[PDB]
Amino acid sequence: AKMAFTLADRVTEEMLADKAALVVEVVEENYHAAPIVGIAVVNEHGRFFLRPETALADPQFVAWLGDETKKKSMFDSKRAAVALKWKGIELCGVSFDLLLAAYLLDPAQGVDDVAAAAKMKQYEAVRPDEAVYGKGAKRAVPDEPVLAEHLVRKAAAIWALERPFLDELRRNEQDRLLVELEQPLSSILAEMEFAGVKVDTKRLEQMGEELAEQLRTVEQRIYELAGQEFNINSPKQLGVILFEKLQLPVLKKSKTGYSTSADVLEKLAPYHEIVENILHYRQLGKLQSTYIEGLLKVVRPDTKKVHTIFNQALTQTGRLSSTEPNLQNIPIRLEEGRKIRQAFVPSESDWLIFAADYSQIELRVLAHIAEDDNLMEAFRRDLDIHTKTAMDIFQVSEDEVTPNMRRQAKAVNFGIVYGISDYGLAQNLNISRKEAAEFIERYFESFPGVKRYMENIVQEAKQKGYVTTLLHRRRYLPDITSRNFNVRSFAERMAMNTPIQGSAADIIKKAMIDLNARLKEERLQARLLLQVHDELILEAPKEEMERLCRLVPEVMEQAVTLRVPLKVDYHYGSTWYDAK
DNA sequence: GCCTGACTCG
DNA sequence: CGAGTCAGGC
Ligand SMILES: OC[C@H]1O[C@@](CO)(O[C@H]2O[C@H](CO)[C@@H](O)[C@H](O)[C@H]2O)[C@@H](O)[C@@H]1O
Repeated sequence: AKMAFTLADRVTEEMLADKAALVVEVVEENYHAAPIVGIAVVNEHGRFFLRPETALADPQFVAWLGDETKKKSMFDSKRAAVALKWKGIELCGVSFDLLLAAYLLDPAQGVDDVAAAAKMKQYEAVRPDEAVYGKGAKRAVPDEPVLAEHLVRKAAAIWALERPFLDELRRNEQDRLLVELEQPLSSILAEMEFAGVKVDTKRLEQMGEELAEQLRTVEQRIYELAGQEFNINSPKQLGVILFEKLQLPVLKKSKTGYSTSADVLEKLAPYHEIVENILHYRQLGKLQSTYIEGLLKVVRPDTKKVHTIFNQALTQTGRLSSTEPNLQNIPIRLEEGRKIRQAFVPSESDWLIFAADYSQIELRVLAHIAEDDNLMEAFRRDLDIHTKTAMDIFQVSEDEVTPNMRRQAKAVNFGIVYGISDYGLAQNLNISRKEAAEFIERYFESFPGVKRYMENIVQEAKQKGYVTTLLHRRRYLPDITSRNFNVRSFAERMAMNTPIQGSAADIIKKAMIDLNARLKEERLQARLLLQVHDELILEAPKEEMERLCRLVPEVMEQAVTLRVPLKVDYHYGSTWYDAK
């Protein structure tokens, strides 16, 4: 059954109402330098479909888009705006992003189109996108008539659904979160994505040749030791060589076969020389295949930059995600791997790279919400939390605490943050469940408030059906009452874990809002590039480094006021590698 | 076209 | 506990 709409051949003064539901269709998954297949407006005067060539040539339309005084309602506006920036066009005045409104209501729904968002309010008038454009190889843009109806139907939805969603967000006390946090942050992400991060490709290609060389050296050693050749990247194949051919012990079996995960390979090391080499191989293979090669083919030959997409509405906790490529997971922990970060340089000559990161933010978040006295005091004095923890559970003095002790006390801390599993803590520290429990038991004695919180958060999450972060983000946990022990336990952990991970998310996001404003006031050329959950990265002129040092941490540290101080450590340098 | 297994970062 | 990317197997 048709929907009435005008397939325009020219822009009109009634298409430019000061409030409209706007659709700008980008079908490309990666919207950087990707085409715009159609436009559609819906407002008090009617519904119109515009062809991009027509719309995006006209001053009145292009002016309306950019006009902040004209209000747009959209679904996934960041997509559009970033896409428009690649054509030299500002998209402003967007005052309601439906995708964001759905994500806040229930992160679990996996809302990723207008239909998905729509179904949530018993609106079935619009088809899903996967339905219209197909999937994979046969994926295609249909003929104008089919397309035009669809775009209008989404616009129609967005128009119809705005008020209803905003009503709910209100009821939840999430109206401010959407309007004053998630929506603005979206603008900033759009600037960060479009800005991109400059890559020194020749550096990487050099590293490529080096890594390649060592691989052939290492791999060849394996065939020598293995007594034959085989595909080392094949789990099944390797398993045959190790567990059958060389007769090593089977310490763990994966669901489909044998586990060759590093943790296992470590224990097998003493038995045969080959195990150590496979480990060396994997890290060398990983750096090469993913971080050197995978990185190279996602650089635009024009800008010589990498432009990631930050998925803002995907995570269950309120965190961000990074894709094509994921810049949130570039190796740091191991030095050989870390040097890859050398290929990440400033955009403009005589500029530097700046990094600002929170110190133990998740644990600071815990002290506040949990109201543990021993935790707050520790942080108020700015102690090393892992040593302190270590001191309390072993009943020792700093002098007594040894590196192994700190490593363990740390595990408990990350465990305590990640929900509490003896299985997990034992698996992690390589010990018996009965042990991990004695640790956890002694922990709760050291921090009775942190215990009390874990109890209450599970009980509230049961009584309410969800848990809320510091800003009023939400995660529904229906398996909290499940009769299955395992299923119930996972939700239990999430119950405890989510207000931490999400509140840490909330703060960094708030920081960014404040950070942008400040950068604007000071008229600094310093710009945000990346965010990695607990840290931000900028690039500014060498001349600005001294003011940033005073500004960036303060704004981060002042984002919110907790019962403990926030602590921001910073670093700058020529390359990303040198920001540390 | 998906799933798996291993490994990368917070 | 969150995420994402590659190879191989199917
Ligand atoms: O543009 C990000 C936005 O798009 C969604 C779909 O609504 O995800 C699509 O695009 C992502 C980035 O290109 C892909 O990772 C994903 O596969 C694709 O569905 C949302 O998830 C996201 O908020």
